[PDB]
Amino acid sequence: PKVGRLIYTAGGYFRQSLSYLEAYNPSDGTWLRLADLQVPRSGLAGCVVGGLLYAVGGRNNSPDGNTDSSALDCYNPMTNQWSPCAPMSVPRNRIGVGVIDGHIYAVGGSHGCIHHNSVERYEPERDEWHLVAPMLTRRIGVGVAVLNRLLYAVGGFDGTNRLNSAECYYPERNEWRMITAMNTIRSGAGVCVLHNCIYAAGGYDGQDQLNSVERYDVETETWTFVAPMKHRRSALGITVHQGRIYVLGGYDGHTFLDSVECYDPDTDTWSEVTRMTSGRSGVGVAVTMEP
Ligand SMILES: Cc1ccc([C@@H](NC(=O)[C@@H](F)c2ccc(Cl)cc2)[C@@H](C)C(=O)O)cc1OCC(C)(C)C#N
Repeated sequence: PKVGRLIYTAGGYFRQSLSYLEAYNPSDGTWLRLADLQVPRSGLAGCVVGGLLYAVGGRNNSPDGNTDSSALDCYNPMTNQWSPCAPMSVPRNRIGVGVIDGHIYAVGGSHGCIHHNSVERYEPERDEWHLVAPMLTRRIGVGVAVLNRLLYAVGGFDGTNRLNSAECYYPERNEWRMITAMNTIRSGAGVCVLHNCIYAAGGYDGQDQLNSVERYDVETETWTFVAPMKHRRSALGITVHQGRIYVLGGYDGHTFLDSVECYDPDTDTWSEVTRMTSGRSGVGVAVTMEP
């Protein structure tokens, strides 16, 4: 842990794709409004490498069109500016991303009616992307997280069925292997890592948005439900900060939520902690130092 670290929410969707970049400070309850993305995007992912925030993929649903994004953009909190980076090989909307040893893995997502099982890896110093082994399953709305330098792709939608399946990427073998399937089918879940487990919170089972939350213990290979969130949500933002899980916004079939809930694993409870400045879903979230 270190002092100064904010939860950054980029992009999102409410009626159309959004360009907002806003940062929450758990220490004081405040929100900062920062530089807008150069292009509005929903269905993107956020991550951090080297103190810099990256916005990856997504789609621009605007009045004039609906364009899937191959973009990678980098925000520097020291300048409050976005800078374009090299684009991915293919547009990826409803993407999932994970960082291993300073490299960004872009996983799955859609391009029109195409559902991608393809995965590619970004090298920041070289500003280059290269394809890695594809997943065993095509997954859009996929949740991705990294634990112990292994990358997990959880749930999603293959174009016909929402999935309870999950798989793991072993970088030294450039190989994907299926792990135990979740107890619940989830597309658009928030996926993150806390302690020695991969959590999957919320999402959509094709009928309902979910409030259940389950975690995969990488040693025992089981999925166990924990306490459910107060509010059902899908297409939520998620991150971990100071040993707690934060879920931001999402859609529950009636409202684009502004609710932010925080999970304490020691008490197995969720608390409501703040509200976003407006309700939105399909955002990209990550933590880095304050600007
Ligand atoms: C980021 C994201 C991930 C997963 C999904 C999945 N749908 C949901 O999760 C619905 F529960 C839902 C329905 C309506 C909304 Cl508005 C949100 C979610 C989608 C793959 C599926 O299984 O069909 C949508 C997503 O983004 C939709 C968008 C851009 C409109 C937003 N946000």
